[PDB]
Amino acid sequence: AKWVYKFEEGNASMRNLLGGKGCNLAEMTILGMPIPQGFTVTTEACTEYYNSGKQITQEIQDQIFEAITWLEELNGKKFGDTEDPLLVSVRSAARASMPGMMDTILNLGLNDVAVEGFAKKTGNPRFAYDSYRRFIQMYSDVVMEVPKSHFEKIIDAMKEEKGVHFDTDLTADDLKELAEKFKAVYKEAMNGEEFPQEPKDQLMGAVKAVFRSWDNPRAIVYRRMNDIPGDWGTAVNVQTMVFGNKGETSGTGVAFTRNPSTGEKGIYGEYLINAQGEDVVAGVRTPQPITQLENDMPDCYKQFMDLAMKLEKHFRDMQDMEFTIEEGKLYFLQTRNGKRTAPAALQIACDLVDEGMITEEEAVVRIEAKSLDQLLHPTFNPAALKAGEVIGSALPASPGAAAGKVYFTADEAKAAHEKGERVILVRLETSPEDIEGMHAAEGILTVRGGMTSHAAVVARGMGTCCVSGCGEIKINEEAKTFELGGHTFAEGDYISLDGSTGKIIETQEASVSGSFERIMVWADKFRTLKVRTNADTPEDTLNAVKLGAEGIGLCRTEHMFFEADRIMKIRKMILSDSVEAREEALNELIPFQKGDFKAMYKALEGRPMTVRYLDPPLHEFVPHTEEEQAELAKNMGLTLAEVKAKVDELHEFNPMMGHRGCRLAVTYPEIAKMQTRAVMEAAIEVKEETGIDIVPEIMIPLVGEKKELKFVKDVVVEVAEQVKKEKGSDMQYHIGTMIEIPRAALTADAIAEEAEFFSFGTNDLTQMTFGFSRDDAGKFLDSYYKAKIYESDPFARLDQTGVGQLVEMAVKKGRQTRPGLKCGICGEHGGDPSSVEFCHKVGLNYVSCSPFRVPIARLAAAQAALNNK
Amino acid sequence: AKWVYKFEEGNASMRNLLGGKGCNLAEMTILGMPIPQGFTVTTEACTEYYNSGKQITQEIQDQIFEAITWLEELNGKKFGDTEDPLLVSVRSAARASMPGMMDTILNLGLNDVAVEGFAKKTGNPRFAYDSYRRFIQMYSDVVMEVPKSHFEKIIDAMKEEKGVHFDTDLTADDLKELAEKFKAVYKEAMNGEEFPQEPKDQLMGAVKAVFRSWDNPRAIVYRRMNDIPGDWGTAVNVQTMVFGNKGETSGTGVAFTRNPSTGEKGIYGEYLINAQGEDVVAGVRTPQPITQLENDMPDCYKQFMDLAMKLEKHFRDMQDMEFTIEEGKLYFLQTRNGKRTAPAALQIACDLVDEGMITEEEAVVRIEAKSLDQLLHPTFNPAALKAGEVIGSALPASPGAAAGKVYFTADEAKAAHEKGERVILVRLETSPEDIEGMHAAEGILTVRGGMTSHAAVVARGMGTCCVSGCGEIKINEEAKTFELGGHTFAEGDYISLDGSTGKIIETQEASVSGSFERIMVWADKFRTLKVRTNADTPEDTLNAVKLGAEGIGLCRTEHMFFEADRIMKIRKMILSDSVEAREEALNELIPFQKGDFKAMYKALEGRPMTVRYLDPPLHEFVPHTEEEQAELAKNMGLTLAEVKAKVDELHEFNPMMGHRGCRLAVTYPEIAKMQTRAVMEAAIEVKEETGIDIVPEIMIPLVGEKKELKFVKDVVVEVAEQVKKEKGSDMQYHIGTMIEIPRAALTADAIAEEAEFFSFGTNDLTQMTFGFSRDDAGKFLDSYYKAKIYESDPFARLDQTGVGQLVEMAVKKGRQTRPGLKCGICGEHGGDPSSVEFCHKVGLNYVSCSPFRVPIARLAAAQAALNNK
Repeated sequence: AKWVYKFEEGNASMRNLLGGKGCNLAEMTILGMPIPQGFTVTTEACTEYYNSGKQITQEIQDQIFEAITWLEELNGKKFGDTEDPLLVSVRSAARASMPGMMDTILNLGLNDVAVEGFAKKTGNPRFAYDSYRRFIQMYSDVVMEVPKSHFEKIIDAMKEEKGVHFDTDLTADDLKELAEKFKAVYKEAMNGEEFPQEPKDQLMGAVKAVFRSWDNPRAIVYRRMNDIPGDWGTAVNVQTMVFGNKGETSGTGVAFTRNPSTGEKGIYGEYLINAQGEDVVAGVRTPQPITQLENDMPDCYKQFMDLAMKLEKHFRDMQDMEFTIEEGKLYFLQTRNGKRTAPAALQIACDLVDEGMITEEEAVVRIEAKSLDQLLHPTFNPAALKAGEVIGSALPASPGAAAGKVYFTADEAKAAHEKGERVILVRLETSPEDIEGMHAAEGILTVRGGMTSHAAVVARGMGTCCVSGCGEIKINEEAKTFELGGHTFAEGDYISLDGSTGKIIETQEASVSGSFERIMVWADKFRTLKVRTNADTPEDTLNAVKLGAEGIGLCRTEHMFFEADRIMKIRKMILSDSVEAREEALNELIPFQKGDFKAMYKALEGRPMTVRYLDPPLHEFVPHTEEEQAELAKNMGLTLAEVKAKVDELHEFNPMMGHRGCRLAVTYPEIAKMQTRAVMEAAIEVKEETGIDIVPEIMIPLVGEKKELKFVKDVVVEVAEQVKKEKGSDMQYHIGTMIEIPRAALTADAIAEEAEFFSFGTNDLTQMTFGFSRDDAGKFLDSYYKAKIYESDPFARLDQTGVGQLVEMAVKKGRQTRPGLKCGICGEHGGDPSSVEFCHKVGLNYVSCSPFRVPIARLAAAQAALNNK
Repeated sequence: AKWVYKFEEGNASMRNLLGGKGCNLAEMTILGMPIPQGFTVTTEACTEYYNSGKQITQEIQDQIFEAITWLEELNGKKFGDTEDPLLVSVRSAARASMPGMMDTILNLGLNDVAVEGFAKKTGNPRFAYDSYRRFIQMYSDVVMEVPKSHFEKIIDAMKEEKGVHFDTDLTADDLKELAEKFKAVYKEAMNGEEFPQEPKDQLMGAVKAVFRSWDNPRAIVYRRMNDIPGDWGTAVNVQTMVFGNKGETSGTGVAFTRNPSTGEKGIYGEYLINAQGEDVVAGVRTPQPITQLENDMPDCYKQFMDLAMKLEKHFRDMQDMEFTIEEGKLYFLQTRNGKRTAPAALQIACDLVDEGMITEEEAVVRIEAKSLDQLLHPTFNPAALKAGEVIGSALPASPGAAAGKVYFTADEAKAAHEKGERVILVRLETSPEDIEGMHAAEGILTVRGGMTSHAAVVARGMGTCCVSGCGEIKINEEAKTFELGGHTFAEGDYISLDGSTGKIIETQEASVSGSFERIMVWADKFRTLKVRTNADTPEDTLNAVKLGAEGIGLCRTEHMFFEADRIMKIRKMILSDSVEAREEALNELIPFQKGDFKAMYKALEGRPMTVRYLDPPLHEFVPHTEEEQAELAKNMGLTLAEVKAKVDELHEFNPMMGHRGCRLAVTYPEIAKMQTRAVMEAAIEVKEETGIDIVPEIMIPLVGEKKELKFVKDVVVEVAEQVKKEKGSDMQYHIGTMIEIPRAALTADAIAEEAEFFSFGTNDLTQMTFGFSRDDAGKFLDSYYKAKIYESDPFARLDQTGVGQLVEMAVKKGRQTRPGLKCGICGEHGGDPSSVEFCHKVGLNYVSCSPFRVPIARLAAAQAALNNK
């Protein structure tokens, strides 16, 4: 019961019932605003359609049709009536806003008969017929009987045979003929299924199509790419239709109370006169700045602005709105907090704080932290930009300096590799089916839409760069080439940006606004977790500290053994057969390594750094090419055979679970003795030459048993205690462990007896909990997402149900034995907002990620506290 | 406080304080028997010596010396007194009996001076001096200043220069000279440390040496090999010395109330007249059957038998005793429940039941279940034995038909591989330092001791075959050859058995006594767990059912794809690029595989069989030799290149965690469809042709997520439902999963939504919990045991603290969602007594192991219930 809600029968609170769009339509209805009345079929009904075999049940059909009767009775027309039909728009609404992804069908309820009854009742044949040519196209697209390709090929050639330039110029005749051509395209590109004439079948098929669409491969990739769970489901709103294609005094448009690209306060957006928004603003026929609407219809612009201001004040955030002007009567068909660009979100957050609309708290909890990745994206080198060959210019849809090769299909944009082969997507317009290539491209180059176009919208959503509405790009896919200015490209290199310019460019790195600093500042005042970085280089350390890192949660020591001028010593060691000989090979590294640590301790200035002992199996240091092995044998007095056999003997079946990490230090404690010396000697020295105290954090990797840790710990403590011969050295130091093995977590109360701190290496922990190597997992992981087996990538987003439990039991149990035990997470999960909230809630002390994710973790840790207190 | 207990101040109950030997000496003291009074230094004091830096503390020293004063005062002599010294025997006692491993020093408290005071007080110079030559040797051995090699080279050449054949023939002079030679060997094979003259230093050094010995590499390997934990510690008993080397009316010996080789009721054992047991019965000078003692000293044999009978009746189990006759006065210096051979343990268990001494329950809980492995050991082929070239004969120390190559060092016996390269250890006598080679050998061939010898004793302990006391084996290690009859062997092949005969032999398999059946019968009446086997072959099934298997807990389906006449279809499939093409390759296997299942269902006759879906990565089916790959390409129309590249593309870094198990069925559900058909069609048919009902158990391997299982389950159910077209088939079937991934266990309440049964694959579960591949782990695992990091092999013995928790949470959580969920363990752990008790206690329903471990699991499941109710 209650599968359907009238707008007035709702509120903004029931967003999961009514979806984003739904509770907003409801809210506004409540606000007493000019919105066409209507009803929402709940997200519940989506779950019902699905978890019930995929059939709109009796109670749903009836509950829908019921509301239809309400509407008729309401606005005195009969649903799909012959003389005066009641037309509706059907548009899907997820609990979460998904701009550029949802479905909208307008003018629903028109048949071969009602289009004439509507024409006579209205007295405007071109109108009724345009609204029919439009409804046939949308239903065939959204309910998916056939694609826009077919449809526009017809509306287009007609314009080009009939000497007409704008479909706005076709006549009541052309349009009605065209309806026939389109209804041909339908039946003729299918079974021979007559285009639903029955308004009621049209409605139900719309409803089904919308529920069905929720499991479309594209919805799934977007949902994963946006952390949206498929437990949600889409609501479907049905509203009484309002028309902007009624004539010269009608129109429609998309407006945003603040620039969604920049954050600049003031109306931003576009419109088209005598057009339906839901398809002709979001595309062709160059739309006009919503500011020009003051010129055309000052009566409406004034009523619109005030209503837009009232919506912003009401939802206390920038509103992305869709309105329609029905012959000088303005209607709002939709609001939603605009989806912004990161610089935008920051800018809007500061302004509302200064403007007194929102508090710092709301400002923090409001930025999608994951989007901060944009702010640290390479900008263009200005001098490379000065000498830049500007082949063109267009609309600055979403900010960014993007440069890369050009490809004409999302598929080939994606197959040239994601955001790694600098791919540039050159399209006319993008569509939901392009979601992956767009998202893989560095920037999008479109040939037609504007700021509210699909490409503008989606790109800004993903922080990708986009120049929309570049009318002069003559594209040829069969040849896969394009014309711009005095040039023709063929999947070659291109460059472009938000300064609108497009050129035939060295990118660098960029400034961080004061809204970034102001936000990060507020972040810091609310977050309780500390944010450390994962940096094994001082350049990275400074970069990380600059962005807010409070220390190093992981300095890997492998580079100190791999580096050319050092690898030979560990190779010497590996092929040595005598502890005294390995010790010797090892000792030679002390000066190199101690050297690396001082430079790190100097970069750090007092900030703690968690140093990690040798992690990888020895095999990684041995050469595996016989050229290189023949070089080594020579610099050792060995025969290629004995080196080749030494290497072979180190080889393992499962390198992720072999002789490595602490295991090597148990068989070769000399590695650990040598590392503790390099570390301890380094620290004491920088402590000497600077007076700044250092409390080294030594982390033994891959521990599964308390006795296994204690063993290596002993060797660490003894050497550390011995090194304190630069004075019996007052220096404190903490010996901790990487919990990256389930046993470590299971027996964390025993491991804590010997470990002063726990650093969760969730990447590897995930790998053992799940049973798969990140490396080999890609060969089946896509199928898993495709099958909805996994909604999130376990390697990017912490699996809280499984791996999350091990982390949470390690903390609780470790703290039974060591109440004051520090715990920090390490890895990709450290820079993931949801992994960070879990960690905040589970009690970790700090988080640690790459230097570029520190701002994300800083923001996420503040949202975690604010969301949790 | 209370680091020392008098014998009377103890009881059999405080066995962990007083050790096996201690509480037994106490018990007997209590029984009012003829044992030299004395005191025990607790196992606690061992823990104290250790966990306190390895120093016998003040409170220990004093508590010991105190009891020494007690003894003096007690048996009116003064400890290490000059004229009448008080001599003591120092012998270590673990909580657990470890025959052949502990330390004993006799005649302790004699110095260069007291040996004469003892000689005058005693009036027997040869006695005092023999007891000194003996004390110098034992202290140097046990307290380890130098080895028996040195010592006997002296006592021996003396006998062979002085025309004396038995050291029993040396005189008061020879012996005293010899003491000098030995005390030379000491100081002269060390620093120049004078042999402790101070009785009190002798005692303390004995005590320390015994505590210290507890961590000796050999104690550790034996402790692991016998599941003894190093948390235990050894107690050290100090008793007033009684002498069997006093003369012609004195002697000593080791007797067992029942044959420990066979179980036959009646005294078994040996003695030597005018000798100290603690070193001259357990070795050279051919000892006499303890039955001949009726001839020599009928007065003593009669008192001895009655006392032996009373000890057996008292401890209600066969007693292994050491007694000494001090000039016609008999003393008991020790009892302990004899360690028996498996056939023995069985035989003694039945007899005590029939004899009315013990109940069935006690009989079951008494057999060391792990020892049942002996009963199913290949016996000799009798006809190969008839035509056997008997190069010799000796004592049937422990039963068995052993055959193998001969090696003269434990090290080389072990390096020729354990019980896998049929190694035969040919020694004069074995020693604690030979523990690993003995244990690796198929049988032991000794040149001197008897039934109570080290080799006899240790071997029977481990169920290894042993022929002791083969006086004619002339051994030459420098040449590594040996003479027997008319032959000389050089690490060649040899064969031997408990029929005593030794020959220059095809072994087969053997009968199982009725005491085995009677025990197994009692087992069944008490055990609640069911015992299934792991068999993928019907030969194995029959063998397993024969031994008591109640079904199959794991039928692996890999052989059905590997077998020559079938591998090409899966290879075809693997190199096919089309679901329809793989399906085809797959379908060809249906007749072969369905064929394998019927034969299994027919062997099983109604017993359930858990069938496991394809487990290994596809790479295992592709050939990796280019000869074989060139063969395949040819039988496919492929170029070696395309096959070679297809194989390369399947290759993984970590094969244990790649694309395998359920993962393959998610990308290739056709594998699972084809397997369900082969299985379901097989079952229905045998159900047809037999009328015996079958309820297939389908097990999906490697599950980590409930949706992942459900996915594959769906495909399984649909095909199973479709196959029921041999009639809509009434056939029931259970879809379950192998919990072998931590996530599976962590999320077991969700996995149970779709799984009807959980089969724990603890081998792989251990591998993921611990972080190591069983394969690559051997390169560091020994070091771990050597370092006491791990006391047990995690792969043979279930780690209850870590892996055990995951099993136990999977059961508790699985049963929250599926109260009636069946749970069984699978693997090596299924046939491990301690893994089986845990499983009984954790609530598993059945256990499953190799067909040869079924009797062990049957017995272990009964001991688990009996130990648990």
